[PDB]
Amino acid sequence: MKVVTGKSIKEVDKNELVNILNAYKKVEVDLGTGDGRYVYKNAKENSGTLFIGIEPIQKQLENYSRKSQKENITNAIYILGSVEYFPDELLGTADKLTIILPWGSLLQSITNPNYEKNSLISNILKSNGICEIVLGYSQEYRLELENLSVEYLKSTVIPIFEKNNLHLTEFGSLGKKDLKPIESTWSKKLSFNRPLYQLKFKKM
Repeated sequence: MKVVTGKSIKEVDKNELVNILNAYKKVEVDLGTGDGRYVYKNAKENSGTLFIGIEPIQKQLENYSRKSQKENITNAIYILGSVEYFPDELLGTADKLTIILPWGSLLQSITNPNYEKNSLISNILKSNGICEIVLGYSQEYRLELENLSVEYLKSTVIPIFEKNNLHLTEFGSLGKKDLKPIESTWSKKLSFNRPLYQLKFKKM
């Protein structure tokens, strides 16, 4: 697989990756982070966990992979990948998988899901792994979560994800304390109720 460090990429094979994974008690794979900020911020806060960001365009991960290397944040690693070109080396490695949608074709449609494609989620995870999905960024925001009722939860939300081998364990709103790892608070953005949601699952 191809590891990003600034303007450069370098091949790391499975044998080398195994030596890296084995040094940590927890491994987390992070998809959809935009520029890898989430990987850097969480690595700095949890030195015992290895955080792995995967994005398809090398320039996406240039800034934070360089920051991580310069600041000796050795538990943050950044890898080229996508649904269509996913690194086999990372299958079965994650104690936690966090998906900040969108990430390409992953979970792209609620009405015609590519189940063969979405099976990546369970196959990244270890058997007792946890998946966290942050919803609200996709252009479709579709799931109507603003005024969640037990009927909609049981008849719509839970079945959509059980069809991808995910059993829902937690649902809730994101707060500004939780946005900070994902997004800069102060960077220039469009002005505009813009809610974001966090859903956690275990394997079925």
